[PDB]
Amino acid sequence: MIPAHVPADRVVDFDIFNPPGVEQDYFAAWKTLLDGPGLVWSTANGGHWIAARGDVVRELWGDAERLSSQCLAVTPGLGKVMQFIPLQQDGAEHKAFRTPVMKGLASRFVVALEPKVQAVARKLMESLRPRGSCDFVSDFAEILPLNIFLTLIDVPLEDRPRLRQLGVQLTRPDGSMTVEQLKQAADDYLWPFIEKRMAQPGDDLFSRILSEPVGGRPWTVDEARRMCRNLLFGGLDTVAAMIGMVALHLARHPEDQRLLRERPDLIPAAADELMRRYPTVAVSRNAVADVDADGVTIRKGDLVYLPSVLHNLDPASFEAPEEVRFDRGLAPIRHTTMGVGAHRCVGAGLARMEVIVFLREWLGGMPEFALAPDKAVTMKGGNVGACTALPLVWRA
Ligand code: HEM
Ligand SMILES: C[C@@H](O)CC[C@@H](C)O
Repeated sequence: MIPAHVPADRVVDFDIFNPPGVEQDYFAAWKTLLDGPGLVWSTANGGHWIAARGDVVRELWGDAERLSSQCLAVTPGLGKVMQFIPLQQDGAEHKAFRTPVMKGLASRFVVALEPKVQAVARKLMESLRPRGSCDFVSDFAEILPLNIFLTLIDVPLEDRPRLRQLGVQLTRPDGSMTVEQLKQAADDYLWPFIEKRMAQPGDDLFSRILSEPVGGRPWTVDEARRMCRNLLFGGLDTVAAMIGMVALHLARHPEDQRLLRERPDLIPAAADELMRRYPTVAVSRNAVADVDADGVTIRKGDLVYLPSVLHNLDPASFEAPEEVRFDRGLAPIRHTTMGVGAHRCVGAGLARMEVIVFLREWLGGMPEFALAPDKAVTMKGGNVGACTALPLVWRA
């Protein structure tokens, strides 16, 4: 049934977990909403708003005061279990915890990690090259972010195979494993690292965040658990999705493979343009004050779902948004791939470096590649949309 403050003409049944046609094209599936009202109420998933036009997505995402990050998701209970830091915090509390995390991920540290992260991408590329084909999502995209994670926290080289296998439960969620079991599995995986780095700080990512104060006092052990869980989960599916979309683009645009092999100096600019072009992250908020938007009122307690694709790819917000082009002069902060305002991805710098290093190694090390002739590209929806299969072929 429809709440009184929701006009009948704003009602849709859009399921954010499986948008119609999402398996063929995630972007086209979401863009169907640009043909309707800029703020719609879906009856699916318990009933919630969906921001459905660029200016609305952008405005509501940035309103951290009236639209709280506490809820995490439209699925009940998920946020209550995960308690991510800083992702789910508001206001002064959020600022106090974000501060040391952002310090940990600053550009100087990202730049210092570039050679190690490049070596990880190169090693993985070289393991696949002799085959002449791969299932890129399962053989590369879903493998790289966990390998990078182990590098970021500097695990001993000899523990990597064990730690890589332990990690597979978390990079590729299965079921029936409940949210509580997944939280517990993540914590148990992370605990030995945290214990070591809080006792004996090194110079890795965890050590550097955990040796900083929060609001002038030490991290508690539970806050460390919550923050570390956020760092692990925040960099896994998002990076896998983006790397897959970048590879899919190149496979479909042999002219861009040729361009970036001829002009490797265009890789950074191509990484920024591809990140703008293929956003797949959507977020939830819960209203803590009434919010007027697009001629309706989101009431306290209502949930709001915000798809970044409907800012970046809305022709009303950006000109010819589906063209990959180099004359936009657009700082990455001006689009919504990494979010907006107070909660904007702390890993934004690191993600850009990972995509650049991927392009350098894949293009530099691989011959010309293409989609397989008889297998399809499939995608999925949910909060982080992604390729589920990407079959590539090349002459080895
Ligand atoms: C392609 C890569 C990535 C994309 C597209 C992405 C996207 C996003 C977006 C949209 C947000 C804002 C969420 C919101 O407003 O509720 C965010 C926040 C965040 N991301 Fe990322 N991210 C990526 C990579 C990473 C990496 C590599 C890490 C860390 C290893 C990371 C960790 C975080 C954390 C901790 C937050 C919470 C920041 C806060 O609440 O203040 N992300 N990310
Ligand atoms: C929880 C989901 O909607 C967003 C998670 C990204 C921001 O890491």
